[PDB]
Amino acid sequence: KSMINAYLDKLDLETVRKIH
Repeated sequence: KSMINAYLDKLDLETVRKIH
């Protein structure tokens, strides 16, 4: 988890939680 950890953090936080 060098490059993959940081990529998926912002992918899921913004798909299902951008406004709320």
